[PDB]
Amino acid sequence: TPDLDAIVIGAGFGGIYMLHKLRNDLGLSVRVFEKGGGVGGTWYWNKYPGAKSDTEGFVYRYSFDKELLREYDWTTRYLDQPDVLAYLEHVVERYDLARDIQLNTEVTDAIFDEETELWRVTTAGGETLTARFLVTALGLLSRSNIPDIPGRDSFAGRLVHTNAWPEDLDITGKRVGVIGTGSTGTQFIVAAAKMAEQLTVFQRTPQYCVPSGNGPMDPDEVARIKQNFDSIWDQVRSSTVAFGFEESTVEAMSVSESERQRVFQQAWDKGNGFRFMFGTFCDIATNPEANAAAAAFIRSKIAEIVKDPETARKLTPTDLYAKRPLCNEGYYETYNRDNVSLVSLKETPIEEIVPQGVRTSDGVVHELDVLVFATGFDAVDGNYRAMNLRGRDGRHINEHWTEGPTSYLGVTKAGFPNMFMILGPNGPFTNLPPSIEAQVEWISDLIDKATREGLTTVEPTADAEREWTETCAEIANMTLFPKADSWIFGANIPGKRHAVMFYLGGLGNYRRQLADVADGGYRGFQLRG
Ligand SMILES: Cc1cc2nc3c(=O)[nH]c(=O)nc-3n(C[C@H](O)[C@H](O)[C@H](O)COP(=O)(O)OP(=O)(O)OC[C@H]3O[C@@H](n4cnc5c(N)ncnc54)[C@H](O)[C@@H]3O)c2cc1C
Ligand SMILES: Nc1ncnc2c1ncn2[C@@H]1O[C@H](COP(=O)(O)OP(=O)(O)OC[C@H]2OC[C@H](O)[C@@H]2O)[C@@H](O)[C@H]1OP(=O)(O)O
Repeated sequence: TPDLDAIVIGAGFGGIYMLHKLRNDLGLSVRVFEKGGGVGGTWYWNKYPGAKSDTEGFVYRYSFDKELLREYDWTTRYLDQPDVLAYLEHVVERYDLARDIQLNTEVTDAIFDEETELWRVTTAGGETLTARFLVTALGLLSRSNIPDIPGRDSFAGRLVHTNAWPEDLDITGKRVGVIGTGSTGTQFIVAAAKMAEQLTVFQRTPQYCVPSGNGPMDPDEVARIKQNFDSIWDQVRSSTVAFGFEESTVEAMSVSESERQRVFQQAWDKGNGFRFMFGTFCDIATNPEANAAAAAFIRSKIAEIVKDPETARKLTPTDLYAKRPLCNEGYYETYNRDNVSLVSLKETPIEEIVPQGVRTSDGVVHELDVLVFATGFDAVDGNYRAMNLRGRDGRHINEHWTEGPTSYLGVTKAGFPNMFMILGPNGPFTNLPPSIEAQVEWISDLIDKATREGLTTVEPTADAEREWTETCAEIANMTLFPKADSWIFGANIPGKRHAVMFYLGGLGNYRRQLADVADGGYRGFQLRG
């Protein structure tokens, strides 16, 4: 007999909903462990100025509770961090979840016992307990990556990663530097430039940013959207990227040059990064000719916006438009401010961090009070590999992942019976809340089957998992995404394996795969009583 039916790790969107399903809906005994001092995941940790959703707020929320969709108000087109956090706190209150979420608790070990067919979890505080089922909602974008830049530990001021931003830090009137220009670093830059006495941006790789279109919502428009949420969510769950817009079915090069310009400009004016990539034409990320056209449009905007042509040049990417789409309010415009400087680390790399700042290879010591690492995450697999997570035969998860992280269907793992993953390796690449929902709901159904039928283990086969790897690789190779150097394929961290880590088929196809597996008697699973 285990201590609990189930243990959930993580109290982000994922673990919150998992706890609700397993405790409230199924009536199991459940505990969540979260290493943070508060619930919210991303939206707890990322307290930096400018932190916000790039999913439009209307669909950056749960959908499973229709009354909550009716009731809950948003007032800005995108949601700032404190607003997403307050939403998640409200959900935890609504479903009486806080009583079974244990904060400040890092799980350091999770070990399957093949004799009792139970999981044993160990906390950093030195406690252990057992459960029948283990759900890891560890986050795809949660394990901070802080590069080992020479001299980093000598810096005498406030040195922080964005995912560890301290609530008390006020950068107003300070000399601030930021390393990194992905989604985090760019939205930070926009906010920080308005506060800092001087902002220095250390940019290794410029990205193709488009407008977000953010601003206030008309409350009459929020009421209309609420009235139409059924249809809105149907469209979301059937789409590829789940961002709440209709995805184009038109090949970019099938129209005239003027029509292509007009479509790109309409999207630019409407805002949203995924809208630019997938709402314009159907083949931006698959057809190099189409991709070139999209990239050219954005470069031409950069050239129009940025007044200093050297600064414009340094901001202008020349690689494939196939990193995760970025958007912001007034990003390129920020570089027209007198108090913002841009350092191209291609041209003048960092030589050394020093007590007073950062020294680049031109010998210039950039003096800083605050140095901000917007350097991203050990994405997807980082918190799995960090854990002492062992399955059958006492084998660590790392022994299974020597050519990249793997799963069956994004949510289970061969050799790890009764372990379910929320946004594990090789799952969907979308607006994440509705993918989380698909996964939580699927996992809930399988766990309930186990309960009703008296199953002691559920596990995927090694063949099924290999087949899923091949499926993901095949889909990924039909796209330009593998040729974009970013965190999505592991390439961002030195020594990390370059490998497919997402199913790139989209949410609608992903939901069908899950459904087809379940309706076919859990094709690929060994179910034992
Ligand atoms: C700044 C930022 C903005 C983003 N904006 C968007 C957006 O607009 N749209 C979108 O679709 N996605 C966005 N994302 C991705 C975002 O993480 C997801 O949308 C969603 O918040 C993921 O929820 P989750 O529960 O899967 O993971 P997370 O919110 O990452 O939560 C996982 C939690 O697990 C905890 N944890 C991990 N390991 C352990 C352990 N061993 N023991 C105990 N606790 C542990 C972590 O502390 C963390 O709190 C963004 C990410 C960032 C960083
Ligand atoms: N050693 C070193 N030196 C200099 N610069 C470095 C270094 N390591 C990383 N970086 C840069 O930091 C940035 C990290 O971006 P990203 O991984 O997208 O992380 P984000 O947090 O912005 O976004 C991740 C996701 O969170 C939410 C949403 O899905 C986002 O995509 C990027 O500009 C990197 O440049 P590089 O040269 O490109 O590697």
